[PDB]
Amino acid sequence: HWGYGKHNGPEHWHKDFPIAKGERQSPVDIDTHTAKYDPSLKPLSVSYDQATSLRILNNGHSFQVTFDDSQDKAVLKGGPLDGTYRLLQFHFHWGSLDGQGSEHTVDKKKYAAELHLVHWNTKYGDVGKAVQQPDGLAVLGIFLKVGSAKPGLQKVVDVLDSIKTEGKSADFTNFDPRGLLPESLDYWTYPGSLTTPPLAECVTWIVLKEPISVSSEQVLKFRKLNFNGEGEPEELMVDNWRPAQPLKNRQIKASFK
Ligand SMILES: NCC(=O)N(CCc1ccc(S(N)(=O)=O)cc1)Cc1ccco1
Ligand SMILES: [Zn+2]
Repeated sequence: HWGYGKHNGPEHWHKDFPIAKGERQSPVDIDTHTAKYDPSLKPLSVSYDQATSLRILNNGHSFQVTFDDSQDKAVLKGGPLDGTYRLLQFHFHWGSLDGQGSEHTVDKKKYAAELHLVHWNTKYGDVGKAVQQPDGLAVLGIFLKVGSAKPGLQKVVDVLDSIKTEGKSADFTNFDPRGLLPESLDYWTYPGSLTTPPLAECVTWIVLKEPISVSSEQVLKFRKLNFNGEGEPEELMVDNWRPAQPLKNRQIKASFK
């Protein structure tokens, strides 16, 4: 029922998911002058060399690449995190125009899109258990700006015509998510939530400061996807982002000076 339109979009979600008005909701605006450098944070450890992608799919709110998370292959550790978090999937949020599309903002600036690499804390055994814990998930967020192409994204872009509508999926093996990462792992971190229903407050957010550049042709392909399933009125999958939510009693920490 929920979506991103006038009658079912983010301002309506609280009726079915009252935690939408909770104390640690995401995304947020990152005020760069108020985020404090935390010298106690450790460097992130992004260990993706053994990642095993499985499928790419249109779920009616984004498109997602899924990974085999039945053992410790692709893992996120360090930074603000305690323990080992396994990569489950990545997906994107994007706009109808290059100025909008990210969920997090930086000094109120919106990027054209935002990549979310979703990981779960192995101490909880499965993702369903992890989403019920305040430290169950860690999402690595990466901003996309429009400029030069990202070569490591092209394999994704070229397969989107095969998953145009909700429900569609395709084999998507041997995709290397390291090709989506910027040079720097400098980041901001804060405790938050899933940005789509059920909006569970189970996420340690790690948002990289350095955006990746993608080309206009690449993001234009994102915007040809459909929210609807095959054989329904065509509603372009654009502006599938939740706006910034109140920071409330939280501090955003920076890994860098
Ligand atoms: N298998 C369950 C599952 O994965 N869900 C979606 C997970 C989800 C992951 C990441 C983000 S995001 N955009 O914050 O990165 C938003 C939602 C549904 C759910 C959550 C809790 C219970 O059910
Ligand atoms: Zn997301």
